[PDB]
Amino acid sequence: MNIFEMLRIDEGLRLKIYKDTEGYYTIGIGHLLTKSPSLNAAKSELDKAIGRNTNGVITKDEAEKLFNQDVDAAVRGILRNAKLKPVYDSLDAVRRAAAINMVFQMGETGVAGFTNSLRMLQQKRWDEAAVNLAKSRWYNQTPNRAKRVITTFRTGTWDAYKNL
Ligand SMILES: Fc1cc(F)c(F)c(F)c1F
Ligand SMILES: [Cl-]
Repeated sequence: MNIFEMLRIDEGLRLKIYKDTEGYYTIGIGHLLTKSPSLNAAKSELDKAIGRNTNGVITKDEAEKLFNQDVDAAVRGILRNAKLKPVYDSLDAVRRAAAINMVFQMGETGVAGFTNSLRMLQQKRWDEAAVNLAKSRWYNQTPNRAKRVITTFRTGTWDAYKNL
């Protein structure tokens, strides 16, 4: 298991434009295209992302290309953020994956309200951190995925992704 396999489980793979859990146009392995309700706006973003006139469908290779870029972008986002970097630096590699997972799903602005969770994670108060993380819109809207991510933070193991 690793961040790539982990996110592949959580996001799936779809080669045609679809709507994510929030109703937003998305493609590939959870690549958000736009928050606009316009499908044309979404296709435009797709073309711009891929570098060709696609009209809504990409190849697996193209999906994986965007996926690698997105994982990269999440890591870079964490490292450039003064609040996130120290917590991330403090974690072992498994829990780092859990962190990247969160940022991939909700962005830096989504993780902004997680100050107290972040403090607990840096203190390595795993059970307390896990409880705090579940007290969120994130957990309530996507409980099964949040549960997996939280278990990863709680245990520092890949147990929640085994048999998946
Ligand atoms: F973005 C992040 C989200 C988390 F839940 C973290 F623990 C973290 F270190 C981090 F950088
Ligand atoms: Cl389409």
